[PDB]
This record gives sequence, C-alpha cells and structure tokens, in this order.
Amino acid sequence: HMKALYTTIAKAHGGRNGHVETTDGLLKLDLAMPRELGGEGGATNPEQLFAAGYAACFESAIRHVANVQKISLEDVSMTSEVSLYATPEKGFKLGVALHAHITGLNQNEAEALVAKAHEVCPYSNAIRGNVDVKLSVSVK
Amino acid sequence: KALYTTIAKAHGGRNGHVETTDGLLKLDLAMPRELGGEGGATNPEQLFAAGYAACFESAIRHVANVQKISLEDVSMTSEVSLYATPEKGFKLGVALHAHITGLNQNEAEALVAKAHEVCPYSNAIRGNVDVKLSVSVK
Ligand SMILES: [Cl-]
Ligand SMILES: [Cl-]
Repeated sequence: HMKALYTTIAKAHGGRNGHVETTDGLLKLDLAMPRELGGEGGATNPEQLFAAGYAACFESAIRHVANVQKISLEDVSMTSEVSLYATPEKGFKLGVALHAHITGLNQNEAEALVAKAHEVCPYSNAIRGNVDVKLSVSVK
Repeated sequence: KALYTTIAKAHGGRNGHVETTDGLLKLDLAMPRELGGEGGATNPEQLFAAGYAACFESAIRHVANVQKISLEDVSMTSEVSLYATPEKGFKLGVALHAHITGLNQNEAEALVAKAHEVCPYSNAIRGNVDVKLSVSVK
C-alpha cells in the first residue's frame, strides 16, 4: 500500500552478448559473457552491475549513518567483490565480500559504523538470509 | 569454487563514481531528482534494474537450451522501485516482464517460472523483495 519514491525501468535484449538500457537513457550498456566462463569479455555483465550498485549503495549507507550519528567521517571508499557459484539445484547464486576504507575514525569506531550501515543499505536488506556477505573495514 | 569473481570500487558519495578493477564498467553516479538530487547520471537502483533484466533474460535462454525448447526471441523488462520503511530505511520492490516469441502462453509461463528459480539475482533477493513476474508472448 506504500507509494514508490522512485522507479526506474530497464530493458535487455540480445542475450549474454546483448544490450541493456534504462528507459530514461541514463544507463546504456553492452554486455558480454566473461572470459572465465568461455565468453569473449570486452563488456560488462550482471555480476559487475551488482558489485557496482552494491559498493555505491553501501558507501551511501555509511555516509548516511555517520551524518545521523554526528560521526566525524572524513572520507570513505567502498570495495565489493561478487562471485558467481553453481548450486546443487542446477541454478546459480552470488556471494559477496565488502571492504570499507574509512578515514577519520579509529578501527573500532569504524567497525561499529559499518555494522550499522549494513542494516540500512537496501541491497543488504534485499539479500539478508540468502547471500553470505563478509564485511571488513580498514582505517587510514 | 567460484565460477567468476569481479571487484568494484565506489567513491565520492551518491554523486560519486564506481568502477570495476578490470575497467569494463566505469560510471559516474548521481542522486535522482525524485530523491532530492540532480540526476544526470545513473544510480544503484538503475544498476540493479539493468543487471536483473539481463540476468533473467539469460536464465530464460539457459533453461530453454537445457530443456530443448526452441525460442525465436526473448526480451526482458525490469522495473525497480524504492519504498520508504519505518524501520530499515528504504526497500526495493521489483516487477519483471518477459516478452517471448515462439511459445504459447502456458509454455512461456512454465519456462519463466523455471528461469526465476535459476537466476542468481532472483535467488539473492528471494523472500525479502516482492517480485511480480508477468509474461507476454508474440
Ligand atoms: Cl528509467
Ligand atoms: Cl573486475
């Protein structure tokens, strides 16, 4: 019964070596199956798109929690590593490792901030209980 | 062991930048105007929408290849929305619309239901994200 704050539409065609675009034209992407799976590579793929979206979403959640908590964040960057695995049921699944690099906090402060961000990020909430996510954080 | 692994690094906030380490994906970001930003660049909801549409289309073709089902064509639309929650902040919801050429409606529904089981995006969000699935045939 809740109203969408934002909606975006994407259309894909042409298979794993095809093409995908958002209706508003802001994202227009060629696709290719990676060399590691016997493809030609040379373009992006859904695992990269998920890794990129997750890194950016989680960085935003760190910044949001720090702003709400009045935490003295100087900078943050976010690394996501996304792996594809085969399932016993002949499907596929993702696994994820996240690594935050946070400036301005001591190591313990940063670990608590990242933990809170993990509860707020919409990607993290979308995959809870389904995807194993490993978190690490470094300060500098 | 992993079939495939990739790494992305994001920096600069909602109006920042994200890249994969192999350089195949390099993107400026922006907060959409609907959320108070300026738009003019993509965002994590569009990335998810695009990856889900491509991933689900690949799952349809994969199941069809395994089941020896001749497909004349497939295209995939995904629609991704953000909703405000009282508790956990914002939440994703998804509508998927497959367009399949060469199968009648019952055959296409069966194929799309199986694809939904195989697609890694679907299995990632299963039960946390409402996913409405529809199929049209031509
Ligand atoms: Cl759009
Ligand atoms: Cl990479």
